[PDB]
Parts: sequence; C-alpha cells; structure tokens
Amino acid sequence: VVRKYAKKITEWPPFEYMILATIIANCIVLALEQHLPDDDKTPMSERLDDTEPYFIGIFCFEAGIKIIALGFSYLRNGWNVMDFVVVLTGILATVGTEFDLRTLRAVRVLRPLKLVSGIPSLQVVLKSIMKAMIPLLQIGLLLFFAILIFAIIGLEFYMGKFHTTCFEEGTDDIQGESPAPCGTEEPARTCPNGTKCQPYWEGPNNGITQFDNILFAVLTVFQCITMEGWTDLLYNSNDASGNTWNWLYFIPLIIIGSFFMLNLVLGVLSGEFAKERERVENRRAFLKLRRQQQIERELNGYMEWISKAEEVILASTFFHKKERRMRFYIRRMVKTQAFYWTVLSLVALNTLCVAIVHYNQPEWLSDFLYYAEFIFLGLFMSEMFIKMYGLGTRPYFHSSFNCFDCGVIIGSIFEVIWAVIKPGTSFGISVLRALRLLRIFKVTKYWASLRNLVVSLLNSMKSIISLLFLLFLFIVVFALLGMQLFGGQFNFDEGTPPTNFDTFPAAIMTVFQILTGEDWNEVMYDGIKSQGGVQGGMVFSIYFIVLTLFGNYTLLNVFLAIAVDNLANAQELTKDEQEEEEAANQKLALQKAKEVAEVSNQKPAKSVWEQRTSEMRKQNLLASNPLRRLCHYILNLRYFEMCILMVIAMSSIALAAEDPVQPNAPRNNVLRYFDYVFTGVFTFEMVIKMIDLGLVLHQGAYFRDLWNILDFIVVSGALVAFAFTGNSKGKDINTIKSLRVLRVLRPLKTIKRLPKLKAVFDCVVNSLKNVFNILIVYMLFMFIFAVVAVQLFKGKFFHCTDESKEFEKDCRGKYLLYEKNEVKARDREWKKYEFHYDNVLWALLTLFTVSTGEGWPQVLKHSVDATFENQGPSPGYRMEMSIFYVVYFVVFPFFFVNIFVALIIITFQEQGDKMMEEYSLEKNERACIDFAISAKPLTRHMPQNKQSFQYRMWQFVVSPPFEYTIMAMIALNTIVLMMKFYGASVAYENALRVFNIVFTSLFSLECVLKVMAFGILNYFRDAWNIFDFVTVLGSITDILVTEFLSFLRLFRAARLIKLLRQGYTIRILLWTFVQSFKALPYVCLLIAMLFFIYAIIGMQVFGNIGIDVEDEDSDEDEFQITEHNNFRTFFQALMLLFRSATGEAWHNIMLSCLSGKPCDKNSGILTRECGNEFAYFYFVSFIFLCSFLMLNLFVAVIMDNFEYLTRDSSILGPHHLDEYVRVWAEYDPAAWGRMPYLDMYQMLRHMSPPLGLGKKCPARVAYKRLLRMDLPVADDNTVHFNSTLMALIRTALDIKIAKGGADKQQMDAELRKEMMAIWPNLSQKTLDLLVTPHKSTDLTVGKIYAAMMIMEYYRQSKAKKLQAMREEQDR
Ligand SMILES: CC(C)CCC[C@@H](C)[C@H]1CC[C@H]2[C@@H]3CC=C4C[C@@H](OC(=O)CCC(=O)O)CC[C@]4(C)[C@H]3CC[C@]12C
Ligand SMILES: CC(C)CCC[C@@H](C)[C@H]1CC[C@H]2[C@@H]3CC=C4C[C@@H](OC(=O)CCC(=O)O)CC[C@]4(C)[C@H]3CC[C@]12C
Ligand SMILES: CC(C)CCC[C@@H](C)[C@H]1CC[C@H]2[C@@H]3CC=C4C[C@@H](OC(=O)CCC(=O)O)CC[C@]4(C)[C@H]3CC[C@]12C
Ligand SMILES: CC(C)CCC[C@@H](C)[C@H]1CC[C@H]2[C@@H]3CC=C4C[C@@H](O)CC[C@]4(C)[C@H]3CC[C@]12C
Ligand SMILES: CC(C)CCC[C@@H](C)[C@H]1CC[C@H]2[C@@H]3CC=C4C[C@@H](O)CC[C@]4(C)[C@H]3CC[C@]12C
Ligand SMILES: CC(C)CCC[C@@H](C)[C@H]1CC[C@H]2[C@@H]3CC=C4C[C@@H](O)CC[C@]4(C)[C@H]3CC[C@]12C
Ligand SMILES: CC(C)CCC[C@@H](C)[C@H]1CC[C@H]2[C@@H]3CC=C4C[C@@H](O)CC[C@]4(C)[C@H]3CC[C@]12C
Ligand SMILES: CC(C)CCC[C@@H](C)[C@H]1CC[C@H]2[C@@H]3CC=C4C[C@@H](O)CC[C@]4(C)[C@H]3CC[C@]12C
Ligand SMILES: *[C@@H]1O[C@H](CO)[C@@H](O)[C@H](O)[C@H]1NC(C)=O
Ligand SMILES: [Ca+2]
Ligand SMILES: [Ca+2]
Repeated sequence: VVRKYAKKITEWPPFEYMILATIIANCIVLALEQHLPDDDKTPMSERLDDTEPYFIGIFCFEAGIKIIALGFSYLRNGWNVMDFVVVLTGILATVGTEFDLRTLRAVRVLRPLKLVSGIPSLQVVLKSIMKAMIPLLQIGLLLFFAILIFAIIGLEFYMGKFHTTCFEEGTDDIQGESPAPCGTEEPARTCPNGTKCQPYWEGPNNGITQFDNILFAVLTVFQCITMEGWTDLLYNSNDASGNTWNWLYFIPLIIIGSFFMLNLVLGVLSGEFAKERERVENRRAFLKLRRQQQIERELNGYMEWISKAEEVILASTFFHKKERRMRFYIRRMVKTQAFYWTVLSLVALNTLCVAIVHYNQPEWLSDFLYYAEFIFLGLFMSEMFIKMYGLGTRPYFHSSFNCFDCGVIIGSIFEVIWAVIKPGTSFGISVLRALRLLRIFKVTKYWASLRNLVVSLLNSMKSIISLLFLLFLFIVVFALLGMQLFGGQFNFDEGTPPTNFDTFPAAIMTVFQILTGEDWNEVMYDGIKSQGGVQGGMVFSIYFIVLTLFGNYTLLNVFLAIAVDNLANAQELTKDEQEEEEAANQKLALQKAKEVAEVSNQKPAKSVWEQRTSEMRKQNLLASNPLRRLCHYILNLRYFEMCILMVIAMSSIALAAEDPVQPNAPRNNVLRYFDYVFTGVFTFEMVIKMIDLGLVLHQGAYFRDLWNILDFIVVSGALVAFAFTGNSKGKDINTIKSLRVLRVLRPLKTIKRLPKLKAVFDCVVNSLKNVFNILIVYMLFMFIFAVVAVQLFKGKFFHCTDESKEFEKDCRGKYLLYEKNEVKARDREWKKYEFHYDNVLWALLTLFTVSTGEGWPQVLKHSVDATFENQGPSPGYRMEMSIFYVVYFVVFPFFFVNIFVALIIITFQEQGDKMMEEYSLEKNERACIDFAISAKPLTRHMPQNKQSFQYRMWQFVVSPPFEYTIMAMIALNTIVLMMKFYGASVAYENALRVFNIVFTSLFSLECVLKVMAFGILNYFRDAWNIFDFVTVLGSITDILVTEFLSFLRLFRAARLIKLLRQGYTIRILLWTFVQSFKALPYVCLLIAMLFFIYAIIGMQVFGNIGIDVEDEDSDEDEFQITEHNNFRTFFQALMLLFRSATGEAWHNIMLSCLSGKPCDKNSGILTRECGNEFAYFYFVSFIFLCSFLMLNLFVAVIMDNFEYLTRDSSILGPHHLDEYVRVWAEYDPAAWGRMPYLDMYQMLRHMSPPLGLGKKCPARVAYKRLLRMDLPVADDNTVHFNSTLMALIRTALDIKIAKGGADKQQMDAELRKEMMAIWPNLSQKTLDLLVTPHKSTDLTVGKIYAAMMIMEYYRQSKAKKLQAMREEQDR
C-alpha cells in the first residue's frame, strides 16, 4: 500500500547494524529491571521506563521504511509479522492508558527474538531445529492420548480421596504441621488415639495435586510422566486406600508414559538425523571436509621431508657456527621420544599433586605443595622456552598444541599473583595441564577415531556456537516472561523461595532449573500459590507445562543432533582414510613390480547404521581314564543340565522369601534346610566338572573359563560359612553374615547355560568396548571439574543449626526454635552439609549426584551461600558460582551423555543373521518380497445365503453411516467418563449413570448386529471383535447386579484406542515398536536380573534398618527409610530400586542406608549398629548399570525398526504394500484370489506411486510399467494376487529388471535361486506361484497392454498417415 514507485529509497548496510544495536540495548534495558511487591518501584525503574519511547520510535521508523520500500511484501515474511505485532502492541500501551494496558507490557518479552530476524545466519540454524521436530508432533499425539486415558482411570479410582486427614478429636484443627491422608479402616492409615478422620482437608501440596476434575487429573498425570514427584502420590494414595493395588496404576504409568515415549523420541529423531546426513547439500560439505583432510596428511609428510634435508645443509652466527647448531641440537631433542615421554611424566606428577589437597591436610603437606607448584610451574615455563628457541618463535606458536600450553602457563601466573592481591580464592587453573594426558591415545590404535571427532567438531564450530546462542535466547525470553507473570509475587509469609523471578539473574537460574526438569513441580506450586491459589491461579500452570515440555525435547534435539552428526562424520572420515591407505599400498606394491620387472583380525561387516546409510546414498544417487568317560557322560545328559537349571531357579526364589528383619523367623529356619541341599547340588556339579576337565592349565582348564571361577566362589563361600558356624554357632556373626551375601550370584549362573541369554550379555559387553575410549575422556574431564570444585568449596560447606552463629565456638549450647505458636529449645550443632567438596573423592560423588540431576538445586544453594573456610553460610554471598553449575550441565549431562547415546546408535551391530553379504540383494528388497511370499486377500464375506436379508444387513454393517455412527458414540462415550467431578449433585451423578445405560445398550447392538452379519465364527477371529465383546459383556454384567465395583468398565475407556486406526502414521509407528519389544524378550530379561540381584543384596545388607524411629525433630531428608520406602520385603525392595531408577531422591536414600542407624525392635541387635558403608557403591553402581542396560534396550528396539524410521515415501517400502491389500479386497469383494485384468488397470490408477500408477501418470508411460510386469495372463482374464503383487515391487525397486530377450530368461532363473538361497523353506509350487516358470507360450501382462500402447502410437500416426497424403493430394 504505497504510491507505486516514486523515489522509493532502500537500505544500506549500517542501517541494519544500527537496528541490531538498538535491539541489544533494549534487551539490556529489559534485563536491568527489578520487580517489587505491591506497587513499589526502585529508583532506577523510572529511568529505565522512560527509555521506552525512544526504542519504540526507532522500531516504528524502521518498520515504516521497510513497509514503504516493500509496499506491504512486508507481511509476507514471518519475521516481519512478528516485528509488526511487537510495534503494534507497544504503541497501544505507550500511547494512551484509558483501557487496561498493564497486560500488553508482557509482549515486550518477544523483542530479544528480533535478533534472529536481523541476523540471517541465525534463521538458517533455527530452520534446522524446527525441521527435526515436525515428526515429533505425532509422538505428542500419542503422549496426549496416553495422558488422557490414564487421567480417566485415575479419575475413577482416586476422585476426592485425599481430602480427609487426622483432625483433633475436640476441635476442627489439624493435629500436626505436616498432615497426611488418613483412613477409617485398617488397610488405610489410621489416626492415633487423640485424633479422628474428619471429612474436609485441602489436600496434598495445598490442594494443587489431586484427582478431582479431568483437568486436575490430566495435570496430575503429566507431572508423573516427567517422573517428578510421582512417588509422593504413590505414598499418599497408599495412605488413603492401602498399598495392595496402587502400584498397578503408577508403575505402568511411568513405563508407558515416560520410558516408552522416550524410546520413540530417540527412534524418530535418530531416523531423521540419518536422512539429513545424506542430503545433497550436507554431503557436499562432508566431501569438502574429506578432501581438505587428505591435503593436510600429504602436506605434513612433505614438510618433514624438506625439514630433514634443510638440516643436512646445515653443517654471532658466523663465529658461533655452533649457535646455529644448538638451535639444531635442541630441535633434535624436542623431537626425541625421551623428551616427549619425560615431560608427559611430569604432567602426571603435577596432576597427582593438585588432587592430594583436602580440607584438613597436615601443615607439612601444605608447605610441600606450596613449593611444588612453583617447581612444576618453572619446569613447564622452561619447557616452553626450549621449544620456542629450539623450533623458532613462528613454528612454535603456530602449533595448536603449544598455544594451549601457553594459555595454562599464562593462567597459572595469573592465579599466583591473584592469590597475593586477594587471598581466599584459588581456582586451581594448573589442573588444565592434565588435558595433555589425552595425547597418550596416539600410541594406541584409537587415535584415528578420537582425532577425527575433534576435527569434525572444529569444522562445525560456527554451527555449534549458533545453536547454543539460539538455545540461550529462548531461555532469556522465558526468563523475561517469568518476571512479568511472577514479579514481586513470591514474597510469601514464610519467606521468599530461593527460586524466584524477582531479578534477571534469579529468573535465568529458575528457568534453567525447569529446563533440567528438577523440582519443576515445586516451582509450579509457588507460581500457582502466588496468583491467588488453587482457586484462582490454576491457569498459570501453562507457563510451567510449556517450558518443561518444550525444554525437555528442545535440549534433546539440539545436543543429540550435534552428537550424531559429528560422530557419524568421524566414523566415515576414519573409515575412508583406512581404505584409502590400504588401496594406495596395494597400488604402490603393483608399481613396485614394474621397477623390479627388469630382473623378474576381521573387521565386523559395517553396522546397522552404516549399512542403511550406504543404501540411502545409493538410492539417492541412483535417482540423482574309565571314570572320566563316565563324568563326561552325565554332563552330556540333557536331563542333567535341565535339572541343574531348575535347581538354580529354585535357589533364586529361596533368596527372595527370606525374612531380613527377623533372623530367627520360622520361615528362615525352614529355608535354612533348603540352603544345605542347593549347595550340595552345586558341590557335586563342581567336582565332576573338575574331574571331566583339568585343574591344571592344559588349555582346557576348568579354572580357565571365567564363569567357572564365579561358580567356584559361590560354592566355596557356602562351604566356608558352614565351617565357621560349625565350630561355634555365634562366635563370629559378622563374617558369616558377609559370606551369606555371596549367594546372590546364583542367578548369574543362568547366563552361561542359556544360549540366547549369553548372546544378549555379549552384546552389552560389546557396547562397553566401543564407548570405553570416550568413557576415559569422560572421567578425565570430570576429574578436572572435581579438582576445581575442591579448590572453590573446600571447608566452606559448614553450618550451624542456629542461623545467627557463624563459627564453631559460637555454635554451642541451646537455642530457641520458633515454630508456629510454639517455642522449643534445641541444641546447637556445628555440622557439615550432606554433599560437599572436601576432597577429590567427595567432589566426584557430589558431581555425580548433579549429573543424575537430583538434588542439585540444594547443592547450588550451598555453593552460592559459602563464605570462607571454617565459617558459616551467608545467603547470596557468591552468586557468580552459578556459572560453575551451568557450565557443568552443558558439558556432561547435555553433551557427553548424548555422545554416549549417539556412539551406541552408530556402532550397533546386527542381531546374528549369519554373514549377510553373500546374498547380492539384501537391503529392503527382502522385506517387500518376504511379504509377497506370505500374503492373503482380506476375505469379505459376500455370503448370498439370503440376498434380501442377510447380505443386506451385512452391507449396513460395512456401510459408512454405521462406521461414523460408531466413532461418534465412542467420542461421546468418552466425554461421559470425563464429566465426573468432586462434589457433584446426586442428580448429576444419576444423570451420568443414566447415559452409561444408554451407551452400553447401543454398544451391545453393534456386537449383536456384527455377529449376525459376519457370522458366529468369522466375527470371533478378529482381535478387536473379542476386545469389543469382552467390553460389552463386562459392562452389562455390573448393571444387572446393581438392580438385582465396576472397574472393568474401564475396558470401555479403552475404546478410545479404536480411534487410532483412522490415523495411519501413528498406528504403524505404535505397532512396529510393540512388535520389536516382542522380538527382544531376553534383553528385557537381563534388566530383570539386574533388579533381582540388587534387590536381594539390599534385603540382606540394608534390611535390618529400623523404620519405627520418629521424633519431633522430623529431619525428613535424614530419614528416607520409612514404612513406604524400605528393604524389608522382596517387593518393598523392588519399589525402592524402581524409585531410584526414576531418580526420586535416590541420593537421600543412599545416605539413609549408611552406618550407625537404629536397628529394628525384632532385628536381634540392641545397639545402633545397622546400615553399611557399602551404600555408596550399592547406589552409585546401580544408577550406572540401570541407565546402561536400559539404553541398550532402547537402541536394540530402535535399530530393529531402522528401515522404517529412515523410510522415504518416494521409494517403495513394506508399509506401502498394505495399501495394495485393502484395494484388492474391494475390487475383488469376495476375495476369490482371482481378479480379471480390466479391474487391474483401474487398480493401478487408484494407487499412488511407487506401488501404483497414480492418477496423473501418462497413459503411455503407464503402459511401459505394464510391460515391465512381464507376467503370464490367465485366459479367464484373471491375474493372481501373489503373482501380481510381486511384479509391482520389482518394477518400482528395479530388482534386477532385465534389459529383455535372453536376460529375462536368466533373471527368472537367477531371482528364483536367490529366493531359494534366502529361504529353502518356501514351497517350490508356491515359489513358482509367486514367480511363474518362464513360458513364452503364455502371453505376458505386457502383451495385452502392448496391443494398445504400440498401436495407439501408430493409431494417432494412422490418422496422420492418411493425412500425410491427403493434404499432399489436395495440394
Ligand atoms: C589420577 C589419580 C589416580 C590420582 C590418585 C587418586 C587421588 C585423587 C586420591 C586417591 C585416594 C585419595 C586419598 C584418600 C584419603 C585421604 C585421607 C585424608 O586424610 C584425612 O582424612 C585426615 C588427615 C589428617 O588429619 O592427618 C587426606 C586426603 C587423602 C590422602 C585422599 C587424597 C586424594 C587421593 C590420594
Ligand atoms: C517375581 C518372581 C521372582 C517370583 C516372586 C518371588 C517373591 C516376590 C515371592 C515368592 C514367594 C513369596 C512369599 C511366599 C509366602 C509368604 C508368607 C506370607 O506370610 C506371612 O505374612 C509371613 C509368615 C508368618 O507370619 O509366619 C508373607 C509373604 C511371603 C513371605 C511371600 C512374599 C513374596 C514372595 C517371596
Ligand atoms: C544454556 C546456557 C548457555 C545458558 C545458561 C545461562 C547463563 C548465561 C546464566 C544462568 C545463571 C546466570 C548467573 C546467575 C547469577 C549471577 C550472579 C550475579 O552477579 C552478582 O554478583 C550479582 C549479585 C546478587 O545477585 O546478589 C549476576 C551474574 C551471574 C553469575 C549470572 C551470569 C549468567 C548466568 C550464568
Ligand atoms: C523351593 C522354592 C519354591 C522356595 C519356596 C519356599 C516357600 C514357597 C515356602 C518354603 C518355606 C515356607 C514357609 C515356612 C514357614 C512358614 C511359617 C508358617 O508358620 C507359615 C508358613 C510359612 C511362612 C511358609 C510359607 C511358604 C514358604 C516360604
Ligand atoms: C549414568 C549417569 C551418567 C547418569 C544417569 C543418567 C540420567 C539419570 C541423567 C543423565 C543425563 C540426564 C539427562 C540428560 C539430558 C537431559 C536434557 C533434557 O532433555 C532434560 C534433562 C535431561 C533429561 C537430563 C536428566 C537426567 C539424566 C537422564
Ligand atoms: C572445560 C574444562 C576446561 C573445565 C574448566 C572450566 C571451569 C572449571 C571454569 C570455567 C569458568 C569458571 C568460573 C568463572 C568465574 C568464576 C567466578 C569466581 O569468582 C569464582 C570461580 C568461578 C565460578 C569459575 C569456576 C571455574 C569455572 C567454572
Ligand atoms: C472434547 C471437549 C470439548 C470436552 C472436554 C471438556 C470437559 C470434559 C471438561 C472441561 C471443563 C470441565 C469442567 C470445568 C469446571 C468444573 C467446575 C467444577 O466445580 C466441577 C467440574 C467442572 C464442571 C468440569 C467438568 C469437566 C469439564 C466440563
Ligand atoms: C565390588 C565391591 C565389593 C568392591 C568395593 C569395595 C569398597 C568400595 C567397599 C565394599 C565393602 C565395603 C566395606 C563393607 C563393610 C564395612 C563395615 C563398616 O562398619 C565400615 C566400612 C566397611 C569396612 C566397608 C568399607 C567400604 C568397602 C570396602
Ligand atoms: C489408644 O487406642 C487403643 C485402641 O483400642 C486403646 O487400646 C488404647 O487404650 C488407647 N490409648 C489411650 C491412652 O487411650
Ligand atoms: Ca527428580
Ligand atoms: Ca530427573
């Protein structure tokens, strides 16, 4: 909308830079604002606020220039639309205030996003991120359906249960400060003497967490899906209803909601990243990278060649000819391996020296280390100068390695002077010298893989920096939005939480915490509480839901894409140089023959990632002693090995029944006799295995096999335990109790014997070998962080229970603790924090806890409040220490962990399958042909027993009006289950129940109507029909009983699943992954054994700890071993290991299991001697092993369906072939198996390529494919179902399509042999059915169609042929 073209003036480069500058200034101004409660302003607020007219005027001016120049193509760009709305909303608020316009100020948060619009480079990177998450939307649709279904189920069971508590008998007052749900029955929690269970209490978490509405249930379910706070619901519902069945709701909720969805997200993303790599634009960048590396390798060889010759030439520089030679002499020494290894050994000493430091080191140690730092610093500075003079200033500095040595040397000087100026702060910068230890990988074969990874990372440094900036920008926008929504609103009566949005530094760290998903629910409760409460502030949960939902998967997308792309580049880059080096050597040796002519392990076959990646490259490019013989005999006997397997199974079950709490329980007395028998069986099999084999190392030694030692340990420990008990039963209880623990190795004896369980075990060990080299780098980097953390926070993690006292001497005596309406006297104690950094070993445990993500907000709070050594905390003292934990998250949890996930995906090997390159085809041609081997037309009845009645009523059942009626009722029926709510009137409850009777009637008619139409037998052969039938039968059952609990009507809640069949891509994705879990049963078994072994160890070691202990102190973090969480039974142990696997405060459980804890009343121990220091190893190893085994399960399921995940719609695939089946069912309604060919051409028109011709295909081109079919034509006009499906696949995939003539005679002979070679199981007659034996007598499918296409080309010419003479005749 302009005056056409009239002196329209365009932009010049400084203009957009001025715009960029003003945007950055506006961002700073927004970041400098502080919000105060209740209409209070800071003095700087007015000065910052009055700047808004200038910024809005500049933005309006630039928008005006652009709008007049383009002419209002301004709104064509999406970025300009975002710019326009920013300008529009600002002017409305800035100019005029009559309407309520405080809300419109919230739109200013989007202004930082104008950086993306201004900088075109950021737009390209932003396009990459959004492109990958387009497929992920279909996962979100599965996630929403899962949440909806579980919200309905939770609504039915848990509606309103949490509103009763232990009220005082006399008054309507809560008994204690912390209330819990109660019950009036024994299974539920019972109130003490002084109280009773009264009707109304607000509920847990101030009533925010509950199941009262469908909206409350959906929000509550979403919280459990994120695995944050889900155990508190499990314990609360156990108090209300008893613990018999509540685990059936929550355990499936976590597995399906959290672990299964995470599997699809990794699967879909990994497939997308594989397809992105083989894009034409991405391949060209890699090809440039490969060529540039080849130049560097060759150039390095030539540089050393001339360098050696230059020294050959060399043989007051003129007088001191030696002066040139000392430069040459020490140049030699630098190169020598003696120098290289000697300086490297010095680095090991320096790395050791900085690790010794601890909180109270002896004074002699401090003096030694104080001088040793100068000695090490002096040696490395001298080592700098020797290379500088020895190699020259220019050659030295140009080396990348030497520049890094310069930085640490310069940094080390900075620290020592900094210590003198400002004593009290040491950063331990010298530890960065330990990174030189990674050069040791050069001697190994692993250097090529590691160097190439760093090469690829440095190549894409520009992309990585842009990715982090965009990720940082979205944090700033959400931080600014949080300040607007929750400003000075967190000033609660109790106090202002540490996580508040008052200031910009506080808003970033609160937003960052929600992204990591730790205690995001706790922050949500504060945000809801600030705005009214549960009554009025429930709409503010959307800010937290969107932030954690988007942040969870945006972080995964950004960091996994970085890891996959760079690791895949390194693998290809490494493989190419190895084959290039091999090929060049063979060529050189061949050339060596001409010169002399005058006188003349096994590498695994690629991987699932590499094999698929190579195929996509081709397809894209193509388109462009008498006793011993006895002892050997028993071992051969299958009954013996089958018998011993049964004994192993029974031995494991015995370990699970034993009662830990009662050593003298009657059950343990009975089970003790069983222990004698099981050892006896294991003793007998041990000796005969020694007799059949040999103890001595004769290459068949019994002790040679590793599992044999494992068998030897179990039996030996049991025998020795008997000897100690034999002498005196209770002389030494400690060691015998330790030896009894070795029985937990009995389940591991199963792995060797079961063949497929051993195979799964070898795959897990194979994965460890691949990631071992990265694992060493991971620990070296984590070691550096631990040493730095020690220097920062050594001795500063001390506090006094009395806040005021900040020294140990002051913290003595008693103090007054002011609780609500009561004063209590408590002792003053100078105690250390639970997790601290007093040495490198304590630092690593603390950082490991932070890596798992649990409890790090508390560790961060302690880190910022630390003041000085041996002095107490002060709130907000050092707020710059937050940078330590932000940098730590970027490196290890975000970056290294996704390298571990990527590395396993790229290097995963095939599941057996023998060799698989002997057959030429392989690839995806198998799956399509395999389907063609086994297929059948979907039989549609067409009974004709009674055309008027029975067939007619059939056509109604299949009629679209009936089907859409079915979908409408199921949709309406679901909404009926969604309208239950707490406090509904008896009229409302009755009205809802009436609609149930209406629906269950109609849903019964559908079953009656289908059964008659389909028949008694055919109907009952479809899984959904039985599922539908059991659902109607269950619902109708309850109704009669009421007039003459209905949790089996929640089967009707599962009817919503039927709606999934309409959405195709979801149904295939859900079905394929489910099938993959069935094909991998032993992988699931390995995870079950890990839980079994760790459960039995927990019962024997940590079972004795008492739970009855409770006191007014109520240090809940101190005591996490309670009635709900303990090791007392096998099932109570498994729940503890599942809570820890999800990560719910596992670090506090580990501390609760340590030594010096009260024992149980009946444990038989009368002193406070319970728990072990084994709790450190018990939990730390479990978290590593549980995450590793679960990850291998994920990749196994992902890499099983990797063909589908990396599918392309253009190229034929097995998923397409199902479309052929439904079409064939209709054109052949009776499913005769024979269809006349006049229907066939119409069939090909209906289906899109590559399976069908498609609507817009040229007729003559369509005829070309028809000849390509080359199949015999039946004289009844029919085409076989199996034979026809074969050729359509062959035509599309170009599977050895012959040039014609004699070739067709050979390929049919050939292809039939491949399919015979692949499977000899297929029937020969059926094999000839799919591919007919060649018969030139039978006319091909082309021949009938060749009648039209060849003649129609002539037929149009025939009219022109008669024409050609005709105008010539007239002329
Ligand atoms: C690169 C790696 C292999 C270096 C070697 C490991 C060190 C980082 C660790 C291993 C064991 C640790 C030690 C384990 C226990 C102690 C005892 C601790 O002394 C006390 O508890 C009290 C001392 C006193 O009061 O005299 C001092 C630290 C020290 C030596 C630790 C220092 C750090 C050490 C040497
Ligand atoms: C999942 C696989 C590995 C099999 C499941 C093994 C355990 C979960 C089961 C198997 C036998 C069960 C036990 C069989 C019998 C009893 C007695 C039963 O009676 C009692 O209350 C104790 C007896 C008494 O009071 O004298 C309590 C549960 C318990 C220990 C059971 C606890 C759960 C056990 C150990
Ligand atoms: C994904 C990654 C790249 C984004 C991580 C965001 C960081 C850039 C943010 C998050 C926490 C922030 C810190 C939070 C707290 C402080 C203390 C504060 O410095 C003070 O001394 C303020 C005094 C006070 O607040 O009492 C402001 C800077 C700093 C280090 C902040 C610097 C910027 C940090 C590291
Ligand atoms: C060999 C495999 C099956 C081990 C199975 C042993 C289990 C099933 C048997 C063996 C010993 C049995 C216990 C022996 C002792 C008692 C105490 C008695 O007053 C009640 C039954 C009870 C609690 C039995 C329960 C079942 C029990 C634990
Ligand atoms: C085995 C050791 C290394 C730690 C155990 C792994 C688990 C407990 C840790 C390691 C990596 C961590 C995750 C790494 C990736 C992300 C980024 C974002 O998506 C949410 C946080 C989240 C989800 C972290 C939460 C917890 C996490 C999954
Ligand atoms: C990637 C490898 C080399 C890790 C080394 C980098 C780590 C150890 C460095 C990088 C940035 C550093 C922080 C930068 C600034 C400060 C503020 C200062 O008042 C206390 C130390 C503290 C908080 C530093 C601690 C150490 C730190 C986190
Ligand atoms: C598919 C869509 C259109 C339907 C879903 C919305 C229905 C099922 C939901 C959304 C809004 C909900 C209502 C919101 C608020 C209240 C008031 C409360 O005192 C009782 C429950 C009640 C009455 C809820 C019942 C369930 C409800 C009606
Ligand atoms: C594979 C495991 C067993 C090897 C690791 C051994 C270390 C980390 C663990 C395992 C067994 C542990 C010991 C087990 C029992 C006790 C008794 C306790 O009152 C003091 C600590 C002490 C002495 C533990 C110290 C730490 C310990 C030695
Ligand atoms: C507490 O209740 C139990 C329940 O029967 C009763 O036996 C006991 O005497 C009560 N205690 C007191 C102090 O009344
Ligand atoms: Ca958590
Ligand atoms: Ca977590």
